[PDB]
Amino acid sequence: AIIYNPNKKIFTLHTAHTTYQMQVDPLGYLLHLYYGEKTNSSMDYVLTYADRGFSGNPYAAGMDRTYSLDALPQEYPSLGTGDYRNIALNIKNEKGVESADLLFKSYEIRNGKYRLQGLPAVWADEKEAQTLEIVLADENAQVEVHLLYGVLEENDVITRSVRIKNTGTGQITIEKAAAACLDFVQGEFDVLRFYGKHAMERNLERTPLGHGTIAFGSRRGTSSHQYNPAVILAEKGTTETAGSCYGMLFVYSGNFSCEAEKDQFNQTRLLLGLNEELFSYPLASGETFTVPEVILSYSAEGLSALSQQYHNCIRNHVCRSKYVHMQRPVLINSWEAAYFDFTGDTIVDLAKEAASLGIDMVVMDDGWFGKRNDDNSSLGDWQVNETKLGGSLAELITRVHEQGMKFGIWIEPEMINEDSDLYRAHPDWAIRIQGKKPVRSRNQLLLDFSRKEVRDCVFDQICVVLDQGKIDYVKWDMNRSMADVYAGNLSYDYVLGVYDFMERLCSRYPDLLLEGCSGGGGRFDAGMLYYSPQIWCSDNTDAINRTRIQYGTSFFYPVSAMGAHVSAVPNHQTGRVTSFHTRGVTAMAGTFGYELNPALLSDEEKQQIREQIKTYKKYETLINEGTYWRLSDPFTDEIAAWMSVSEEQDHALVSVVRLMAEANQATVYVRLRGLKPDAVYLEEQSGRQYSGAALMHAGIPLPPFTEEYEAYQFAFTEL
Amino acid sequence: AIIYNPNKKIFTLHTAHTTYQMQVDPLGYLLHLYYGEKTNSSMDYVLTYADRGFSGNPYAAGMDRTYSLDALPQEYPSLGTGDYRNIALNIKNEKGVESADLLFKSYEIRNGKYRLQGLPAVWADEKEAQTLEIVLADENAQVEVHLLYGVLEENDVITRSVRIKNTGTGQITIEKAAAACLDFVQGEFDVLRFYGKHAMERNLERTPLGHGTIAFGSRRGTSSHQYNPAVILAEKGTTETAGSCYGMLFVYSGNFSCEAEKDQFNQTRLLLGLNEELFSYPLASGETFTVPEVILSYSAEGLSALSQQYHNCIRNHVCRSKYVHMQRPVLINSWEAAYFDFTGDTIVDLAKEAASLGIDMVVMDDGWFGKRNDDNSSLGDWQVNETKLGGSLAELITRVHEQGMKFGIWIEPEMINEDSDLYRAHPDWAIRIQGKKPVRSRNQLLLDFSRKEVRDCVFDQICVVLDQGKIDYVKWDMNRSMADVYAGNLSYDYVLGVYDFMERLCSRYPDLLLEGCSGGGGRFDAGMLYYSPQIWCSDNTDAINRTRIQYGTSFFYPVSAMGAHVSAVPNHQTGRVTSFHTRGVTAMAGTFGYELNPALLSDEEKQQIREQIKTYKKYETLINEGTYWRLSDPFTDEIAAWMSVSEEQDHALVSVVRLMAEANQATVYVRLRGLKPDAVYLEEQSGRQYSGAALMHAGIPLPPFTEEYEAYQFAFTEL
Ligand SMILES: OC[C@H]1O[C@H](O)[C@H](O)[C@@H](O)[C@H]1O
Ligand SMILES: OC[C@H]1O[C@H](O)[C@H](O)[C@@H](O)[C@H]1O
Ligand code: NA
Ligand code: NA
Ligand code: NA
Ligand code: NA
Ligand code: NA
Ligand code: NA
Ligand code: NA
Ligand code: NA
Ligand code: NA
Ligand code: NA
Ligand code: NA
Ligand code: NA
Ligand code: NA
Ligand code: NA
Ligand code: NA
Ligand code: NA
Ligand code: NA
Ligand code: NA
Ligand code: NA
Ligand code: NA
Ligand code: NA
Ligand code: NA
Ligand code: NA
Ligand code: NA
Ligand code: NA
Ligand code: NA
Ligand code: NA
Ligand code: NA
Ligand code: NA
Ligand code: NA
Ligand code: NA
Ligand code: NA
Ligand code: NA
Ligand code: NA
Ligand code: NA
Ligand code: NA
Ligand code: NA
Ligand code: NA
Ligand code: NA
Ligand code: NA
Ligand code: NA
Ligand code: NA
Ligand code: NA
Ligand code: NA
Ligand code: NA
Ligand code: NA
Ligand code: NA
Ligand code: NA
Ligand code: NA
Ligand code: NA
Ligand code: NA
Ligand code: NA
Ligand code: NA
Ligand code: NA
Repeated sequence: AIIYNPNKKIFTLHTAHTTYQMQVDPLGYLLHLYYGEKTNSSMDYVLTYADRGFSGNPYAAGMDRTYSLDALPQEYPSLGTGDYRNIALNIKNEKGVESADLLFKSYEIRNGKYRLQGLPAVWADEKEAQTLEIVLADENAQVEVHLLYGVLEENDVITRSVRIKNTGTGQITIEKAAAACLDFVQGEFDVLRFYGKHAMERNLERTPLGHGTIAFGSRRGTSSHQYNPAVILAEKGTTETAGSCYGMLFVYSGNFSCEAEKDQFNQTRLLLGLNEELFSYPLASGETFTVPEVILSYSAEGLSALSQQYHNCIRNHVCRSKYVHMQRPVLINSWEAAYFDFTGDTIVDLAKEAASLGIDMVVMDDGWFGKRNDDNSSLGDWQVNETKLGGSLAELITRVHEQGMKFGIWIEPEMINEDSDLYRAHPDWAIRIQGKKPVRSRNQLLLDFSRKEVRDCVFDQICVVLDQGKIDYVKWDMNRSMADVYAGNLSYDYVLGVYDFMERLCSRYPDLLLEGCSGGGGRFDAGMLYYSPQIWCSDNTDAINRTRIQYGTSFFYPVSAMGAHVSAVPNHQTGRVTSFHTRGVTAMAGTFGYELNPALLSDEEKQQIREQIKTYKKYETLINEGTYWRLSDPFTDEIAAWMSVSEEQDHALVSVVRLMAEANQATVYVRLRGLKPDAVYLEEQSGRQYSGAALMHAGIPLPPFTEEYEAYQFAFTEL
Repeated sequence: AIIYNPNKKIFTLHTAHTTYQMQVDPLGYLLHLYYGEKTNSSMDYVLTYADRGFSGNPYAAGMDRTYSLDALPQEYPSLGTGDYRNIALNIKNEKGVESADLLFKSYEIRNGKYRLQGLPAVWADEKEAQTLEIVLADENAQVEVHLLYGVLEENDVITRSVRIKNTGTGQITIEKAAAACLDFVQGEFDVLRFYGKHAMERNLERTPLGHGTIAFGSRRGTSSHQYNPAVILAEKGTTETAGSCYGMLFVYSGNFSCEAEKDQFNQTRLLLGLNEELFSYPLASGETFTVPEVILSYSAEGLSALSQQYHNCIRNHVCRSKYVHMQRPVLINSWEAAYFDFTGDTIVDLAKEAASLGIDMVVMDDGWFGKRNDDNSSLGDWQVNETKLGGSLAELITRVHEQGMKFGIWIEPEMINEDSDLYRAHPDWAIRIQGKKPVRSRNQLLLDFSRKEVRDCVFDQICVVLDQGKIDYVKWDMNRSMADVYAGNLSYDYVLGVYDFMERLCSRYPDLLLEGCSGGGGRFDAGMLYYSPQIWCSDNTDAINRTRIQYGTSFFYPVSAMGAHVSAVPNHQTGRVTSFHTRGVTAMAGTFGYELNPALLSDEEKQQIREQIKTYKKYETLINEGTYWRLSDPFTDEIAAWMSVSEEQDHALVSVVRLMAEANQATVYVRLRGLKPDAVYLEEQSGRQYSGAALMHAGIPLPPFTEEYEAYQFAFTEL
């Protein structure tokens, strides 16, 4: 629900269990009053006013020294109001002045959920959602700012976006534009962020917010491996199952900044949106710019509920693929199996092997195009290497279909190698600075996807390939960060180009299962999930490390989105050995699939594949649609444990991987969550029965281990 | 409810929201299965068995090395089973052997709540409570042990006691006897205990339980100022409003020991009961010994709920006084007002002063008897000093009644000074060791209250005094710890003597308001609360320190039990100055009352007394009967804040004392608890209205302070 009280100038947003409230003050500033547990109260009483030294006053406050935007909580604070905190908006006007001082002009409440020009965004119908659009303006900056709030009641989600219009005659530049700001007048908080590196993404870092700013971001042209565009502000003491916590998730696959600051008056400001760095976005007279969306949510009941709200929102209101609600073929991918050393016959052999085991699809990964026999050539030359494939792609696809298997293929359309026909013809299509030799990364360069002619060339090549036969699946990868950034519009316009190509591709090929990739999880974000219902979670396929990566990814993203494959050992990234069974349990917390040559496996491991596939298919709906619960913290605990529970709470699958081993082992219990306390549950394999209450308070004892890194799955059914 | 499953040999105790379960194993040992959230399951599945090095086996386990009482969880573990952990029971038999190895014999389930011979205990009716009595025995020790479990469903309380019988022909000695043991097979915990000193009792200490034991106790002959006989075992992460926590409270005013231990297998054992030190209790053939009671409770919802369960249990099932459910006269006490320097005329002047202000009662404190003109003589000489009083006690009482005032008096019956007629007549009545000069403390000695003839002498003297007139109130004090302990029965038998005298006194004078005292809160325990509905909480009457003492005392004990008086400044214990208003707010979190000479006060402060009394009387029922909530931690926070809420949640009184002051003050909010989220509440003085949800999530901003240590009261009424 969205309500306006014209007398108090208060806007109230209600979801099923939360309330967000704002107010236009007597000077026209849009103040933030409240976000938290549902309330019908007017929360304007929380605002207080004192003469605070060096916190100065709008001219319009006259002699009232107690009124300062350096103290007051705001929906969209800006540089140019006298506020000295981190701010959401900076405009440099047609005369060179960095100032924006925004006052209320108008509003509208609409049924349904706004969409964003050229960008992914949460979607819903007119019954499920309402939109509030508030217009603010600065007559001196000659800017008009449209704040968009989307309210999805059942999901306990509030979205925010911004449109900025130049209302003057001269060009302005947008120098900083956040999507969302939460201003807290009170509270002690921790900041949870998800950091990492290539092949080890999304480690949880949780620290108290001390005085000053905790900040993180990306200027890589991508959402990045290093810091995901996501933040949780947890009240001190909040756990998985209790206490207040607030999320912000950026629906965007490019650059971002997140800032959390505890100020001089013990107030907290949280910002998420575009990066200020390499962002100086020109806006001509009468033109509008759109800031990408942030999804906000609140839980009074701990982190697990917060995550569940995000999982539901992403599956049902971000991902557009039919595969959200359909079985997804179990695939085998050629990359760790063969790298570049394959032929068409190799690929068909992989199909034959995989068909005998119950695998549904073979994905031919990198190495099929140009003269791509290593990673030093041929990006941009999306012509099939028929010498290597021993014939045409059409014929290969048919040979694979004759084995009863679907076919998938890898592409990397944003990129170019110097050693390519495309680069010899069009070296100026690479992103570069004139006269400067560019950074190389994996011995490749980015194509300038801000340019239509560049995108069209590559799009046409990709269409020729995909039109050769029935291709069920595409893995779209992106293997380096952006450098040599030549202008202040490029980071943003590049990503608009990517999304345009991706929308064109999905529209032309609407039955395709698109898996996003960027050296693993380098663009693991809700912007990508709007197009691809799964993303390759990491190039690290070590089961033990995957427990941490998958744990971290689960704070915002649903299991169904996490690409996860059983790979060979010793693992190719870590050198560690794990049992086949543990690799299976871990990879079932995601898309499942295989990425190895099964011909090298023992008969016993081949039979394990058969049984794994039967297990995954049996529990696929539960894993993908069920309510997810983290049952341990793999950074600190003896085990990595998680579970999925059906909507009706009548079925659950519990997964456990042991992380530590010593002699004379203590008994380890796994405590379950999300069950009905008074219901009785049957554990399948053992045939023992337990109450929900028992399973949640005492849990179940794990069988004693006899080897390292053992794993378990337990299935419970309500009697 | 109490259930026995004869086939599984499981006993289940259910309260409204909790379940406690135990089992007799195939060897006859009484194992502890579970205590926590309510469940109908059989929790025997949590038991596990492994061959654990150096954890040995009952002979009766045969060749099964996996069965060890050094590992298994037990209701009442003992020295002599092969268990090497801290234990509950040690018996030294008629041959000198320290061993007890207890096996199940029989049980009974009875309606109602057991009572204890010569001791205070929780009481209830046959509809409110059930009792389980389990009999165990060791044929070699020739001991029979009766475990008593009391179940008070609505209160979520389980009580435990023990009776130990010598079934052999020779004398045995009881060397250790706990009342309660909780064995956890799993969990990470913190231990909360309440430590202090004279004039600064019951500071909260909360630490993680590391490997080894956290222990505390008293061998002072008293429950003590230094460590209260109370413990909370909180699961890691538990707060005031969420998470599992377990309490044990000893209903006993003598010596005790508490031990919490995390063992070699990461299990936790919690024990509470009698101290092993100075305890070697002889039991002749056929005789029975009774261990004092422990009150256990569990909360799944944090520490505040746990405390509320104790408050309810103590007010409605421990305190026997009519004054639990009646107005208690507002008193003025002569001690800080006059110390020993008073006459009968002084006392009447104090009555006249106090009557003009709305005070109901004058208490003549120490100094009225013998030649007690300082604290160096006359304990034991309970004859009225008619020279000092200018006439008889009867006449004084009448003169006070003529001023419209009730009369109270102080006694200290357990004690004797060398300079007394009693000591010159009966020096052997003091506790002492023959041939050894005794410890002196406040220049006095303890009387041997284990001896009937000693108790009878003093009891008769006290009766003569109390029979002189209408005495509405007695303060029974006790001003030193026990030393020179001459035998292993003395600590326990002394306390039996105290309780016998106290029961005799309360039975003879059933309309008396008895306030317990021991240099303040030196015996602030539920054993005393069975007799006295209030106890002088501390000799520290500094308002700021009282915020900490009262906070700590509230973890187990109700506000109504805490003696608290407005005293003069500079404070006599700390030298600190506080405003009269802050002293009033702080002292209203308890019995209220005054302890100063009002003749020295300004007219403005006298008017404050008038208004304070009106305020206290207006809110007396709410403060004494309402649900109590700690709203801050005075060890860490800016404020000491608390509130009381009516049963129907339609009325609340919120109290705040500021603890810290700086310039350019930040706005401090007090967040309320225990209200109905959707109800609308009117704040009285301001006339503003708020939802419960608003008051609990955002709270209310405190008015800015202009002086140090300011205090506030806010009253809320449901509209
Ligand atoms: O070069 C191919 C290789 O590229 C990236 O590393 C991907 O994340 C891998 O899965 C694989 O597709
Ligand atoms: O000597 C009298 C004195 O004794 C103890 O200190 C009490 O706690 C005081 O309140 C007072 O009664
Ligand atoms: Na302000
Ligand atoms: Na300013
Ligand atoms: Na200024
Ligand atoms: Na500030
Ligand atoms: Na603010
Ligand atoms: Na604003
Ligand atoms: Na601002
Ligand atoms: Na910028
Ligand atoms: Na805000
Ligand atoms: Na990776
Ligand atoms: Na990351
Ligand atoms: Na900081
Ligand atoms: Na960066
Ligand atoms: Na980054
Ligand atoms: Na990331
Ligand atoms: Na600061
Ligand atoms: Na804050
Ligand atoms: Na930001
Ligand atoms: Na990158
Ligand atoms: Na963009
Ligand atoms: Na991606
Ligand atoms: Na990615
Ligand atoms: Na990412
Ligand atoms: Na995202
Ligand atoms: Na699994
Ligand atoms: Na995996
Ligand atoms: Na987990
Ligand atoms: Na055991
Ligand atoms: Na043993
Ligand atoms: Na042994
Ligand atoms: Na042990
Ligand atoms: Na145990
Ligand atoms: Na036992
Ligand atoms: Na034992
Ligand atoms: Na002993
Ligand atoms: Na126990
Ligand atoms: Na004291
Ligand atoms: Na204490
Ligand atoms: Na310890
Ligand atoms: Na002691
Ligand atoms: Na002590
Ligand atoms: Na104490
Ligand atoms: Na240990
Ligand atoms: Na434990
Ligand atoms: Na003990
Ligand atoms: Na003592
Ligand atoms: Na006793
Ligand atoms: Na007492
Ligand atoms: Na006491
Ligand atoms: Na005590
Ligand atoms: Na007690
Ligand atoms: Na008060
Ligand atoms: Na007080
Ligand atoms: Na408090």
